[PDB]
Amino acid sequence: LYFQGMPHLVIEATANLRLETSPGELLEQANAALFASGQFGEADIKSRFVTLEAYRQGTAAVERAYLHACLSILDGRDAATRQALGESLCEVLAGAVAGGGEEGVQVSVEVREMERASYAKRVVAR
Amino acid sequence: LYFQGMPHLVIEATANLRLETSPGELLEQANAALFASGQFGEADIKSRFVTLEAYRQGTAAVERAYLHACLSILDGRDAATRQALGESLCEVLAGAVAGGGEEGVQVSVEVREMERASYAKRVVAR
Amino acid sequence: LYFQGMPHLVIEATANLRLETSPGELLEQANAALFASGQFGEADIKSRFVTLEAYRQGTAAVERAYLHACLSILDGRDAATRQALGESLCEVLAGAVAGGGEEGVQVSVEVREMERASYAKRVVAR
Ligand code: NA
Ligand code: NA
Repeated sequence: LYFQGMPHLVIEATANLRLETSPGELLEQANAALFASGQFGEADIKSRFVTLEAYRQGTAAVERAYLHACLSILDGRDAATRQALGESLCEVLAGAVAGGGEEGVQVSVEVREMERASYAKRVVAR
Repeated sequence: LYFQGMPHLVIEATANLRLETSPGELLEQANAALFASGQFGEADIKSRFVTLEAYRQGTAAVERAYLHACLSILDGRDAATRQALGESLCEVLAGAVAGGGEEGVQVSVEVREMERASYAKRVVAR
Repeated sequence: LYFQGMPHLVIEATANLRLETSPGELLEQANAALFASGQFGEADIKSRFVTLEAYRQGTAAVERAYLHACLSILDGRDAATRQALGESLCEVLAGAVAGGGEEGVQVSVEVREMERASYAKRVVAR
């Protein structure tokens, strides 16, 4: 069996962030966005949403919220590919933000590469 | 005291994943496998396991579970070294899976590199 | 409107680690140290603290605690800059350790780089 076994997507949200969707819906939407790229197998996109309970942004005594994602793909794609993927996620994430804290909400997406030569993967059958 | 201060190993398991071992036992087996490589000081191998409470694999309405590790080592080793480390961990992780969701469980391991020139470390004495 | 949208700082502490102050206060100290570098916008420094409940260090049956941070900045800075940033954080972290386990506490800091060409960012207005 040949399978990509990636991408891995980790979405971190401060506990005070308010979204327009449930976390499940956000994960669904992020995964649909990634699948729509045509670069990934449907069952290979593996995403998680992590609530941050202990966070600080800057030094000011200002209530703030933030939302960050890190998309990890296999090495080898070109710059334009990586940039497009990050932008497609950022659109999904930014669109899901209802609000949080007492000012605007920073949304960021990193796209990073995993060394495919050393990436190990298996499926453990049911 | 000269010490490596690494590697760092992070294991992530979806909340629906059943294992044959406790998380702590799985960490012990992973650390044993890493120490058996002969590449690391005994006290320098630092591992942690996290359960992902909010996750989604793909878009299909199929219950799925997955297990992932990210091993971080200092830069400067060759490709063969990195590949071998990842394979060793992948065998441990795959061995630990009992089952989850309604189909097979994808297991993956990334081996990544940390810039040793900027890596800061200290031992705060007892 | 123009904003850095980073750095991102993740601090991980074993559950048995005793700190001189709370996790919130440690995050404040870390953010203050990063801001004092003169390299970052005040609102762009985004930090979070995780307590690790399932952790193992080495293979020996000895109680041990550890503390690790990963600072992620945009690619492009020189070696001396990355090293200085890591050292500044390492000082803060090391100074926060009261104790933990039955021997010294390993403290470490990785400084890693995100690809700026693919890094996507937005502020969702209030
Ligand atoms: Na991981
Ligand atoms: Na985190």
